[PDB]
Amino acid sequence: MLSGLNHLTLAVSQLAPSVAFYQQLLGMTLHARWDSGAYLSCGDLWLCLSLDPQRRVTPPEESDYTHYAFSISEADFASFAARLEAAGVAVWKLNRSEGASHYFLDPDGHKLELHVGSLAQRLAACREQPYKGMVFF
Amino acid sequence: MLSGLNHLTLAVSQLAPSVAFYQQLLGMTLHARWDSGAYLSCGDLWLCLSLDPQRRVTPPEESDYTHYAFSISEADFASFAARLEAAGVAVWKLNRSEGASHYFLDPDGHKLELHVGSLAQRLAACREQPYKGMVFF
Ligand SMILES: CCNC(=O)CSc1nnc(C(C)C)o1
Ligand SMILES: [Mn+2]
Ligand SMILES: [Mn+2]
Repeated sequence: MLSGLNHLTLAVSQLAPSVAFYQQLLGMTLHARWDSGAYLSCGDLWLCLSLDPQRRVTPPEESDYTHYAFSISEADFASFAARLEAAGVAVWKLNRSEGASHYFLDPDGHKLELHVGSLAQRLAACREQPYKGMVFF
Repeated sequence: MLSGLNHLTLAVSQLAPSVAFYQQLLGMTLHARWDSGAYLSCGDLWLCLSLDPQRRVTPPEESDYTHYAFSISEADFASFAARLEAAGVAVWKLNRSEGASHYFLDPDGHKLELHVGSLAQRLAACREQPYKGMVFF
C-alpha cells in the first residue's frame, strides 16, 4: 500500500543556478550537495536535484501541463509572489483556474506553482462552481 | 515561507487508462473526475491528472531523469512490485544503489518509483560513504 510521496527528483542542466533558485530564492533547506546533485527539503518534502545532460530548457508553450505546486499561507502568498516577480522569474499559463495560485518557472523550465488551500478546500469550492462534467465520489 | 508540496499534477493523453492505473492498479483514492481531469489522493499526496492534448506517450530514452517516488514499507515492497510485473508495467531502470527502489513507467511515460526509506536514512548512509564532491550543511 502506497502512503504518499517519498521524494520528487528534478533533472537540471546546471546544478549551481538550480540550487541557488530552490535555496536562496524559494527558501528551501539545503542538506547536501555533491558534484552531480543536491538534496533539499521543504517541510515534509524531500527534493532531489539531479544533474542531467539530457535536460533541455523548454519554453512553457511547448511543454505539457505537468507541474508541481507548493503550499503557502494566505498571509504570505501575495508578498512571496511579488518577490518572485521582482527577481525576474518567468511565468506560465494553465488552461483553467484552480483557486489562489501563482505560476512560475524554474531555470530549466520546470513548471512550478504557489497555491493556497488543501484538497478538501478545492473540493468544496468545486461543489459550488464545478468543472464541466464533474462527478464527486 | 513554503510549507511543503501542495499537489502534483501529471499531464495525461487519455483520462480513462490513467485513472485505471492510479486508482485500480496503484490503489489511490479517487475523489472527483471531470471531462478533462481527476483528483486522487495517496496518503497526504494530492495528485491531479490533467488531460492535455500536448502530452506525448514518451519513451524513457527520450525523457530526462525527472521522476516521482512513492512511499511504501519494506514489508509490502516485494508484493507490490510483483503486482506491477503481473500487470505488464514497464521498468525504466535497475536499482543499483543501497535501499529498496523499483522504477516503473505510467501509461504516458511518466517516470515513477517505489522507494523504502527517508531522507534522514539517505543522509546517514551518505555520511558513511559520501558521493564524489559531497558537502553537508
Ligand atoms: C491529500 C490531502 N493533502 C492535501 O490536501 C495536500 S495540500 C494540503 N494539505 N493540507 C493543507 C493545508 C494548506 C490546509 O494543504
Ligand atoms: Mn496546480
Ligand atoms: Mn528516486
